[PDB]
Amino acid sequence: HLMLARQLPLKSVALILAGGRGTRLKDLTNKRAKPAVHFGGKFRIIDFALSNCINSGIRRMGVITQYQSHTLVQHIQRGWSFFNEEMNEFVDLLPAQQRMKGENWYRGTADAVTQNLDIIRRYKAEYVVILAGDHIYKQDYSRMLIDHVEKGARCTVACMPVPIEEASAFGVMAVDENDKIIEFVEKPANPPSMPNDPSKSLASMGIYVFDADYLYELLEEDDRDENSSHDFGKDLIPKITEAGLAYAHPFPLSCVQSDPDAEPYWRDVGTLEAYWKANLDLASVVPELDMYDRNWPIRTYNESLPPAKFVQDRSGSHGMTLNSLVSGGCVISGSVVVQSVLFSRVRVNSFCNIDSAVLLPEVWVGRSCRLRRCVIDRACVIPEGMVIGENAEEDARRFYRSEEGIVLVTREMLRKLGHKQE
Amino acid sequence: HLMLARQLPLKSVALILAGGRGTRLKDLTNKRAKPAVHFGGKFRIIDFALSNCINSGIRRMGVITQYQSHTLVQHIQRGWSFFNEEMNEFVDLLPAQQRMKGENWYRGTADAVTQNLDIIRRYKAEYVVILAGDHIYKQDYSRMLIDHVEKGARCTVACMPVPIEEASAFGVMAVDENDKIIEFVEKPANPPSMPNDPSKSLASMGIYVFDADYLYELLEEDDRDENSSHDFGKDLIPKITEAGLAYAHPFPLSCVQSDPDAEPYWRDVGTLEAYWKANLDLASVVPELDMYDRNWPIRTYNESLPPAKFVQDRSGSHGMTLNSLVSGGCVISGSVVVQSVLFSRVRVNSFCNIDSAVLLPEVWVGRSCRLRRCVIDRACVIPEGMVIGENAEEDARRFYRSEEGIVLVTREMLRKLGHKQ
Amino acid sequence: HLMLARQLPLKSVALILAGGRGTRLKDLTNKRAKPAVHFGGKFRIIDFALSNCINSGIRRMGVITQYQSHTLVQHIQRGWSFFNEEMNEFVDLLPAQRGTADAVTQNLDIIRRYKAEYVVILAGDHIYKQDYSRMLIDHVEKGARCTVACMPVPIEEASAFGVMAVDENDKIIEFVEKPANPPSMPNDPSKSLASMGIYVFDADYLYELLEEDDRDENSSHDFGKDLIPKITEAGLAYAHPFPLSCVQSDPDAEPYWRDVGTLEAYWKANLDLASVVPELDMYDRNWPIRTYNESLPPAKFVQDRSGSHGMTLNSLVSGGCVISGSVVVQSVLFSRVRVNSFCNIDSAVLLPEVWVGRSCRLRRCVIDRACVIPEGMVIGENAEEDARRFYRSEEGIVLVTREMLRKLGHKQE
Amino acid sequence: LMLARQLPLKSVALILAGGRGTRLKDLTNKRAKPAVHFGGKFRIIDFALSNCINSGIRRMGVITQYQSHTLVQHIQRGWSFFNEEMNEFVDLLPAQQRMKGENWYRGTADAVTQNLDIIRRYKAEYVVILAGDHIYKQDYSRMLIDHVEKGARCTVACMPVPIEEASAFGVMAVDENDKIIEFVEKPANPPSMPNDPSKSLASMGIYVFDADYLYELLEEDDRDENSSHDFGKDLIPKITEAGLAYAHPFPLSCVQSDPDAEPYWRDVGTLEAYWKANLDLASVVPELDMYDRNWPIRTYNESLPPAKFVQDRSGSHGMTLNSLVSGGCVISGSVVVQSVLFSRVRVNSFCNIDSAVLLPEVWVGRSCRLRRCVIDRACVIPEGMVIGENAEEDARRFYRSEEGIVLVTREMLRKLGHKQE
Ligand SMILES: Nc1ncnc2c1ncn2[C@@H]1O[C@H](COP(=O)(O)O)[C@@H](O)[C@H]1O
Ligand SMILES: Nc1ncnc2c1ncn2[C@@H]1O[C@H](COP(=O)(O)O)[C@@H](O)[C@H]1O
Ligand SMILES: Nc1ncnc2c1ncn2[C@@H]1O[C@H](COP(=O)(O)O)[C@@H](O)[C@H]1O
Ligand SMILES: Nc1ncnc2c1ncn2[C@@H]1O[C@H](COP(=O)(O)O)[C@@H](O)[C@H]1O
Ligand SMILES: OC[C@H]1O[C@@](CO)(O[C@H]2O[C@H](CO)[C@@H](O)[C@H](O)[C@H]2O)[C@@H](O)[C@@H]1O
Repeated sequence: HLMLARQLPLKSVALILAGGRGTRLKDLTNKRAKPAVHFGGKFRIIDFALSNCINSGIRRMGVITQYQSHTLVQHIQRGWSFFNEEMNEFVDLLPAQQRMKGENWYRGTADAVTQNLDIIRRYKAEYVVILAGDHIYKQDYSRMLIDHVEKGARCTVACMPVPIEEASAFGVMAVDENDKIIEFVEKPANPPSMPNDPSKSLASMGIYVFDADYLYELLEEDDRDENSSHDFGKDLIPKITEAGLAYAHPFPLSCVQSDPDAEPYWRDVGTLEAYWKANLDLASVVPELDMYDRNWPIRTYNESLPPAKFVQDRSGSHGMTLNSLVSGGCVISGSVVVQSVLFSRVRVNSFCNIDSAVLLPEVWVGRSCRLRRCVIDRACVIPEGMVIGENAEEDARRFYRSEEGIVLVTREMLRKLGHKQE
Repeated sequence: HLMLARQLPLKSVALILAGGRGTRLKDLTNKRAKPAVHFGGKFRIIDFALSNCINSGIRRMGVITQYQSHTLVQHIQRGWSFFNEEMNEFVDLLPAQQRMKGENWYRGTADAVTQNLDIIRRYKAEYVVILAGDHIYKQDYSRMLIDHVEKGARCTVACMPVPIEEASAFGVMAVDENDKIIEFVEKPANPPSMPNDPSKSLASMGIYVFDADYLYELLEEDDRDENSSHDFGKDLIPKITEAGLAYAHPFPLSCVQSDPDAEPYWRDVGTLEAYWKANLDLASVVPELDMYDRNWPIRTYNESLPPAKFVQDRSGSHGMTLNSLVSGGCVISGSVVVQSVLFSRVRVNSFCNIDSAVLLPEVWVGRSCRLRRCVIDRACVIPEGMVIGENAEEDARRFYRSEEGIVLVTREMLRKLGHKQ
Repeated sequence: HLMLARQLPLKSVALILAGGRGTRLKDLTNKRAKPAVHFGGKFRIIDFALSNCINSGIRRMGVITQYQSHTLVQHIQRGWSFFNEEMNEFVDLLPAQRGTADAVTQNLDIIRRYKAEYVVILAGDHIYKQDYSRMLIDHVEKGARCTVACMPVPIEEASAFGVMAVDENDKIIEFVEKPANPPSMPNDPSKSLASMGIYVFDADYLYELLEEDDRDENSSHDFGKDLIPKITEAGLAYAHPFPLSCVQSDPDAEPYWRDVGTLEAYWKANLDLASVVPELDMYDRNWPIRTYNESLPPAKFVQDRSGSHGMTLNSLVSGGCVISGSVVVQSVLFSRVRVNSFCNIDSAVLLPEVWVGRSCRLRRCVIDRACVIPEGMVIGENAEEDARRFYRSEEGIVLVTREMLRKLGHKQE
Repeated sequence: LMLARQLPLKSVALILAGGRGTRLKDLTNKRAKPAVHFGGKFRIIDFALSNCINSGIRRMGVITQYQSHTLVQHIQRGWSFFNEEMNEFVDLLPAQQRMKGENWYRGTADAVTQNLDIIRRYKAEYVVILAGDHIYKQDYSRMLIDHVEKGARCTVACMPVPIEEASAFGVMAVDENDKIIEFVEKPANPPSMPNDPSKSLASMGIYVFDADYLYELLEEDDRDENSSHDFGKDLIPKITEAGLAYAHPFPLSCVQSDPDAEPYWRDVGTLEAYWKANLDLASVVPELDMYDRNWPIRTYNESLPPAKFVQDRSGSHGMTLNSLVSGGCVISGSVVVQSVLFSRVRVNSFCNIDSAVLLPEVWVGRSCRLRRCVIDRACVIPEGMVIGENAEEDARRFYRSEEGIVLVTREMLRKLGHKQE
């Protein structure tokens, strides 16, 4: 009658690291934090980490923000503020400030947790689950908690093989036959390859399980360390590995997926192309990421919208759709929409051709537009007859064009070109 | 009198009569009350009266149910239970029992209010707004409250000209130069015409404003009256008219509409054909009912659904859509959808042709189906290759077929034909 | 396998039988169902079964209602309507119009669509804390088709319960419903092994069992009288000792469970919360009880008409109360209770909105909703006078309602 | 006709809930002033927000001019029940404290200017500017009517204050039409009111603006090299010079039960004033009526056990005189007089508490005596400690005001060697 599998999440608290400032998504995060980035027609990226907590039995969450992110706070307020504190459940907004240890010496990810240590101790959790709020994945944290307790570990790090050519952006580790971490290097310019596979490196997913009291001591010591950068990957994980108290958790043990024969899904959405790719996956016939799984639902802000409306064009002609998502509030006049994802309240006027495009909420596409392989940002007013995705040189002049050929259009770019955004 | 326009809704309580069976809707109301009938891809009919209350400043509502309406109670529970009683706001579920006065003498709508009189008196309301919960319309009751007080009336009846050929279903009235009601007949077989116009009759909309303490007295007397059918239209309104204390409120004074040049919108959704018509109106290019007006929004249960998904069919071909509404959770594989309204989580498989059809939530349409001029009820599993709307006699044998040719399909009908549900 | 303890509640649905009339509660249930009976200064009885479900991981609940259900439905609407169905959680209001099993059978179409693997049947008119997830594990490990939670009870009151006999494997061997001559437990004649009205069912097995019962013209359609004996004869029923799953702070204490059948038991259970060390711990954050969080002003104590202070001894005073001096002893005051000057209130339960006039003395009594006690009235000191004006139980507990006071000529407006 | 009801619907309220300060001493070391506990169960910002709701203004922007953890959490818990589709919300609008010089602070108007993009999209016709750190009841809809009837571009709520305290306020002079003729912000020598030298006509920091006019004014002010970007110091005098500013006497819209009483308004600037305003609610006849159902104050509805009174260790009863005891409290015997105990306050045996304000989660040890003091959140008072009886000893251990009111925090106790966990 052992109940440990059910008791561990109740004794745990999840801490979601929700963003230090960055700019790898370019203008896409100019006016919004990365965890607040739109995804899947109706979600924001942070919804996945939070929904993973709820579905894993962890109903106490702390979302740590490193600056005043308006749209992230509003999203938490409107879609993640339904809890009753008397039932041992909450979503706390924990403000961190970016602190410097020197003129150009930044304090790290661990410092954001250290600043809020007084509030976190009062949670009286036995286990602390540290999460990155800017990744898209489904994982059962209760299974990782079970693995963490079974191994007698003080710190357990979720791990996953990644292509070695992209491993320099990750913490890379080496483990023994017991999944105990033997070596750990943070963002190596020369990433060690996995034994028996030089094409891959064993990478850290930024997902940790901690003994609570051990984490408090470690942060107290780290805060007083004059040599530390106060970063989980750069400072804390190597130190725990050296003490022999750190273990690895292979992601397939806890990744939640409908098709058991498939590869484990995990997207860090680092580049504009990866973001564009991850959204369009949901529009394909067989998406890699299953969002119709009632057994692991993703919670978000339930926006009240009119049903998607399709009307004849100015010539009275019908519209055509091929492998596309049309969110609520959209109004499409004829046109051709193919391999695309349209967020809420998107207006597509007559005689349009939209192919492999991601249109964020409130986008207004004027008459006779052709958009290909692009991302149209919030509330853009595309002027009539505009063509995007057909002339590489012209696209790069007007907007942002990635090396792979993916175009990003914002209100500021269009206004710069003389197209009114009212 | 400075702040009266704002104070009146705060001193008012709305009673929504939601016991309607709507038998003329046939199997559509076999397992649900008429106020719980689906509409507009994402609403139920009762949402309009309740949203009208909220937008009018009347945040205290009593929904009277004349039996055990499970799905009506659940809808109120899901989408209309967000109120905080300490802020002088609530939506109360007030159960009434259907009572008989004789062998086949049914007590009326007023009896349902009388049964709950103890609870209603405790509201301490100064004005009571009586509403029908089975109609679709937008109205600002605060304008009617101002009109009611300025006229010094004890009872104010919202009225609107209707075609005389349909006026026998309504209470018909005649008014003087001051909007005071002079004559009133309830559901006349030969409806009196308006003096200005023999093509129209001045009809009652079943929407009343009452002086609260006057309403209580009237119901107490009516409960003891051995000659009364205990009905608002058949009994109470004629009595108030005879006393000279009843006044009329022209609907255009308070009807909310985007286009001021248009005709006032009001649908009683009495027949299957009218219900089918009112739904498809929203799919047209310029709908008569504007559901995109942010200035008078309609509140409902905000169901969490995946975005509407369109995928290629088995042959890898695209889909076509013409003047149609596709709600969230739907997944459409190719096919042709024209002049149709699809509610939530409707599944349309490959090679389908759907024309002038209303598909209620969770309908599963199999491969190679053709549906025309029909209403498909909740959770129907249409078997592969089924054709509807092309053979009039065949449709009438399998399902219900309206006089004008509109077909209604339910789970029970398909189960009788041997199609597993 | 290793995740079974967590996955069983997610595959379960709880059905709360909340049509209870509570005949032995007299006027206390004249205008309200027994699950809607006030308790603990701020709760309704049904809150415990529902809170037990939430704390057990069972977030899908069906509340079956029937008699005098207005105040019960409103309570569910106010305090138990915060769920988001997309996260596989709800509290359904299932109206029933023949015994307890018939109410479940009537709603069988809706319940099947829950697609539950296990069904937990609960009585919504009892006060207790239980972890149903532990009972679910025991149900699966025993391979049972039906598991019945059991507890030893004094044999002199065992005729009100279903009594059972079990073997060495907790398999139910004999079962009799409400026996006039209750069999005693082996090795203890002072006690009988009683059923708590709490069952765990294999879902598909329960549906079949209800289908057969509906077609049985000889059945009374009752869980205890009809279904449990049938399962016992087939050898498919098992017993679950309540201490396995009973939730309690003090591990040395006796398992807490109250059916509050009589006015005296209801009065007793309320005053227990006012004692120094209550048997029922309502300060345990590890098993909290959810209810309607009513917005109330903080309890206000003011000087009496003579400018004197007030005295309190082992009492609970809910929000919105305003007490003018007076003496309140061993009492429980619900929300918005007004106690005027020069009053003496001892061993009394005052339900919400009670107005106590000046110079009143109330002892060993329960005053019902919104009663307006006139000035100088004395209750609990003259037995015969109490019995003439109000209801007086055999043990001497007095029940006062607004209707009784109105009959005596005391205005209730 | 319907103007009285339409004006709040066309308005948006901006609550200024930021601005660092230290007039409350350690009381605001770890919380913003709008987040300061009050009345046993409220935070100060609840009044402005409740005034908006009760005035018909359901769209609110709370500007937080820095990172106030406990203020955001309170909004998240008690003011996040809105449905945006029904034209209602409480927005958290982040402002940062901006400098114009080495010690030249940009003012309250700058915080509104920073969020001008978000505010314009509200598409409001009128903007109501509110201070989120004051305690008062006011019907903003009455002030909106007065603003429109006077044809004003800006209307300033005003009231007479004692001239010896008027230097902390904006002081104004008005003509016979309540038009503002002279305005000076925080004068060292405040002008007296005509016909009463004991009083000055003061600004309450409550403004009604024509929305587009305010946006123009803020655009110009953001580009003004001479402006401190403050409503009182910069904007109001500028509008006054143009002759477009009007005054609104507070009694026109102040909400109060007793019509014969003086208008209630507290800025709670000092520890003594804060202590005073709390204890007023514990008196026999409080100046501020918190039992008025017609103007309820909304807050975080925290789930708490009923206030529990138990015998002390010697089995003796407890005594209470003119006190408020919030939910979750557990008092063991003891004597509680003229005090206000917030939620979850634990008072052990043999205690004497007089004229004291005990904030949430305070644990008072055995045999303690507290007088004329405010004990902050979660203080663990050690056994036998005495406060409020020795002025010199009190000033050494804690903070002691001029008037003799003592403030105790967890840090002060831990500094004295008394464990706080
Ligand atoms: N309809 C809109 N028009 C212009 N700006 C907007 C609109 N909606 C949001 N924004 C702003 O654009 C940025 C992106 O916000 P969001 O899409 O909510 O993450 C934020 O600064 C928003 O305030
Ligand atoms: N998916 C479904 N399958 C079968 N019956 C259903 C389904 N959804 C609802 N019902 C039943 O249909 C009746 C009315 O449904 P509705 O008003 O659409 O909720 C009720 O008896 C429901 O229990
Ligand atoms: N203040 C009140 N005055 C009179 N009757 C009431 C009051 N509050 C509730 N009731 C009624 O008393 C009965 C039982 O109330 P309750 O305590 O809510 O279960 C129901 O019929 C209620 O409608
Ligand atoms: N129980 C507690 N013990 C210690 N500090 C607390 C406690 N509750 C809140 N605080 C802190 O006290 C400060 C102000 O609290 P409050 O404004 O009451 O939420 C914040 O820094 C809180 O984190
Ligand atoms: O995950 C968010 C963010 O954290 C950083 C460090 O700032 O990297 C962390 O997470 C990585 C996986 O996402 C780990 O591999 C790494 O060890 C850890 O420091 C950023 O690189 C990343 O975007």
